[PDB]
Amino acid sequence: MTTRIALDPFVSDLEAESAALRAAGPLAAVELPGGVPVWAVTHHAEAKKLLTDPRLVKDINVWGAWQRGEIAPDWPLIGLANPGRSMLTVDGADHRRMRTLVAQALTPRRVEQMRERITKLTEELLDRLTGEVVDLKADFAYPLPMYVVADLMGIDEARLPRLGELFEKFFSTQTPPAEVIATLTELAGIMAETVAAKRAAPGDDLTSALILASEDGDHLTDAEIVSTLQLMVAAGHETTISLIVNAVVNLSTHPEQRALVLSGEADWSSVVEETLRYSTPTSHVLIRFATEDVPVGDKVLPAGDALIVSYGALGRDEAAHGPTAGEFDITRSTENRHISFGHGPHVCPGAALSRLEAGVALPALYARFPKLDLAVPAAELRNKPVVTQNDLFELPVRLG
Ligand code: HEM
Ligand SMILES: C[C@]12CC[C@H]3[C@@H](CCC4=CC(=O)CC[C@@]43C)[C@@H]1CC[C@@H]2O
Repeated sequence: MTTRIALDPFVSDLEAESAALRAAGPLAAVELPGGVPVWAVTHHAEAKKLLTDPRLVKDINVWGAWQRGEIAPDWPLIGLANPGRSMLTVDGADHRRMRTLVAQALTPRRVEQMRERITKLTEELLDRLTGEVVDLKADFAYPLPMYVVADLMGIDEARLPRLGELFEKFFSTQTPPAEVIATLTELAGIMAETVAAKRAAPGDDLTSALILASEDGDHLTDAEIVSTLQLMVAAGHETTISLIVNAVVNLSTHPEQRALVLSGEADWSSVVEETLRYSTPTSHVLIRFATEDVPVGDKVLPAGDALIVSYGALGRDEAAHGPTAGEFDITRSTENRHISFGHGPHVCPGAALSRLEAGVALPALYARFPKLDLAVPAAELRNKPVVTQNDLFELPVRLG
């Protein structure tokens, strides 16, 4: 068998865990919180190969352990491992069917149309900051992407506080099993009430457009629209928030590079792209399954086994980025673009939106508060117990 790395449910030392995963790769055996063994791809080149390999599918019917009844229905990760049917959980024909309209709404041109609104919201959130020291996550980095995605999907703003409480339970490794299914049921309920509303009273949002497209069949069922809405709201906020948080942390801990960006010697896109490579919001993505045995390095991923993609660990792969891969350097040149938005047919359709949001938020923040810095030592920052995401509990900032 294998060396098997149990991922820390409390995310106490992500840097060490990522390094261990690289050391064990390209195909590392891991244990997910809750005791579930899977494989992880932890090197850049091998991940790109597996992300485009037709033997590595989203279809959970390929999962041996699932078919054998080994996966608890109240596993806290069950909402990531077995979400409702959407573009996320299919390949090929059905993937094109389920992705096309959403992806079309998020092209660079269509995102550029959102710039004014995103900019106005960014500036309003900066206007509302109160006190010398703020939790910049709760007061800025969290609300901007949640308001953007909620508006895109037709979600009533009045529901956002409750959605925030449900996502906290969805993501936490520490949510009691007895609360797991109820959280999933209530989240699905909010998305279903949103679909019902936009069917009755269609607007200019993407949910309204999905419904109006699927009227004369061949497009998405209501159940698929509900799952798609949950996928969009979750994917669109969780990650973008951590991108903005991690960019501020990285500039605060690398003040010589912050000085380059504030003086115009480096551009804000370089900060966003290096944050995505060095410190991706998404440490791991669940989940793919092998239809056949697949060689990965000197190991075999057996048919019916599962694969997570360890974007966090592979972002610092020295084979891809050279001997400085383990450092934050907005000036780097790499022969290999990061793959923190994925690769192959499932590559993130929201990448342009996330880049616009961070690309507006970060210069706006530092234009308002040029002297902003962490209000605590960087070593006091703490990851939330969210094994797939690189999310902090808070971002204490002295605004200046
Ligand atoms: C920094 C922010 C983001 C990061 C790091 C990120 C990362 C990713 C990654 C890595 C994938 C592919 C996972 C894989 O196949 O292994 C993905 C898929 C997805 N992302 Fe993003 N994402 C971000 C922002 C967004 C936003 C803003 C939206 C929506 C508005 C979004 C919507 C989605 C959807 C719908 C998928 C599924 C695509 C499919 O499976 O065909 N993401 N994202
Ligand atoms: C599963 C899910 C859709 C896919 C999301 C997931 C949150 C984590 C996540 C982060 C990524 O970078 C890719 C998309 C995913 C994997 C969402 C939580 C609820 C939603 O149904």
